Amino acid sequence: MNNDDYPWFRKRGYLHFDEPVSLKKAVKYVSSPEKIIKHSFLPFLSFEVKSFKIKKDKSTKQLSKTEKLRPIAYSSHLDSHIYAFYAEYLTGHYELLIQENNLHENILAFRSLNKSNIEFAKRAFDTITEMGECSAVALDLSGFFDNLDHQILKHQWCKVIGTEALPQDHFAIYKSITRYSKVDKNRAYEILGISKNNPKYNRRKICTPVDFRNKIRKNGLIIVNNSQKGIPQGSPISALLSNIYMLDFDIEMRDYAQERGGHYYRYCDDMLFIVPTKYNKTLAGDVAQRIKHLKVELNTKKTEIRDFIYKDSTLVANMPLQYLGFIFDGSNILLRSSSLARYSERMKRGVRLAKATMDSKNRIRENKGEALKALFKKKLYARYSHIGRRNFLTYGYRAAKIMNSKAIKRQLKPLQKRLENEILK
DNA sequence: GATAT
RNA sequence: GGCCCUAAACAAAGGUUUAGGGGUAUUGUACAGGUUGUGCAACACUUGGAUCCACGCUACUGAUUACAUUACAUAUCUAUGCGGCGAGGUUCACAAUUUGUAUGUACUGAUUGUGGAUGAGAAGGUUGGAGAAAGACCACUUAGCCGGAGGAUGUGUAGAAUUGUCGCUAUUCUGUCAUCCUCCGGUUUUGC
Ligand SMILES: [K+]
Ligand SMILES: [Mg+2]
Repeated sequence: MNNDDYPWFRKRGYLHFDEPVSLKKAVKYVSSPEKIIKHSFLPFLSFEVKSFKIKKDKSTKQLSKTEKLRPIAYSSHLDSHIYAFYAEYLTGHYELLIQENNLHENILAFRSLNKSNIEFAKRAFDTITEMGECSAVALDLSGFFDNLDHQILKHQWCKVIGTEALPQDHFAIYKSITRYSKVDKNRAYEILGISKNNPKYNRRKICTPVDFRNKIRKNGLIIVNNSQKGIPQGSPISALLSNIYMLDFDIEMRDYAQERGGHYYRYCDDMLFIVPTKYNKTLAGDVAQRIKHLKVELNTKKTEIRDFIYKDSTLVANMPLQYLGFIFDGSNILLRSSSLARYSERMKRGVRLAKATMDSKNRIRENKGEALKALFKKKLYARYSHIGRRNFLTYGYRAAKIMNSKAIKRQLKPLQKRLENEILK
């Protein structure tokens, strides 16, 4: 068989409770609804992604940093092929309801639009440019994937497929994705005696089925979502279900913005309203009142309101608007400062590791009577300078080309000499 | 490998 | 202890409890069973040509049958750019001669062959194993940025820059020029 006829099939790289399968067995298995009705779903494996925000106070320069935790849960190989196949089925029915309601340009994330974040941010900044004096209201949903109510998700799933109730294979998948069960990966590796430093060594699955049934389940390692809300982040079906859940609210928010002569955009849980200035104080309370039917809440700490006025002939914002990795002040478009900061930390760690490897092999050349060598820097230039083809600078120059910004080019210009000075440091 | 959530 | 199957009990719910069983890597050969023709063929489906013939092709079923071979998500960009040349040796363990001896044996240096490892374009540490050695394997670990203003100093449409090195490409820069110092402002804007 050929993968090109079956776009849902992807081979995945992690270890789980079962082994990777071939295209022939996946295609024969997932196409039978009786197999889906009789399937034995394995638990998800789970861990937390760690993130830090550092924010010194600008009055007295005191340290403050906050740890942020994102719970992540990923499914087994055969389960991941079942979810990908049914997400492929649900996407075609979802896109027809997108085209019916003219929502094609409002809903941005997780759709195969052949567009990136640069084009979405460019479209938002061109709307403010055409609209003139206006306000941008930015809203964020609080705990989006963890707070989806299961009955609302079931009702939205029946409308997309167009039935009164879910069929049996769809209902089995809905049961597995809502009342899900998960096993903590570190506890499983501790109990089974698997090294956290090298797990794929002389094994192709985490354990035997006897070892699963005796050591995993009887030790209490399976934790079941018995609350009435939440779906796991890390399944192949979850992002589509997050788009399906929000559809009627997207229709209502497009109508609300269009009544007032404005525009509406949503990228996952990130929402942008571009409205005339007289509505900008009411808007967050109107959106907080109409989203209570979805049982999800706005994160009121993350609300940002910006205002654009003409100063001379140039449109000027009172503070710059951040949107999808870019900064816009009314005329100029810049990259986020945190993306350039992240590039700087990655570059410095790479150069420091290259110097450590240089020192390590120079000791060996001294021991065996060979002449010392300098720093090899093909890989450093491929990773961290413009000669590379798949790095941060190709993204930056691509963004400077698309958005027509000399300011992005002036941001990217000192990065060559900083890499050279870090090498000479 | 790079970007957005 | 979630999930699936079987059986029972209470009843009729997209049910609860008890008891027992289970978790399909890959590619083939046997073996076992269905549906059917007249013991031993035949088996699926999209599609084409005139029920029949043919192409594509998951080829009646087998995880619950044997045997054997082979080895974090979604969307987007792109797939450490490609190709020559370094390389003579060094090290470790055996084996065969000969180098100096004692009595073929017991030592000792060097030449000659076979096998492990290694230079090559940066994946770091440890008195930790294994090992004949290994640069390999196993075990345990590993304020910053952006915008603006003032200065001080240098400098100028073809040329410059970029990997151990060369070639073919490719990308970036070129007076709102570069490095460094000072001041002001921003950073709900960092997915292990
Ligand atoms: K080369
Ligand atoms: Mg926001």
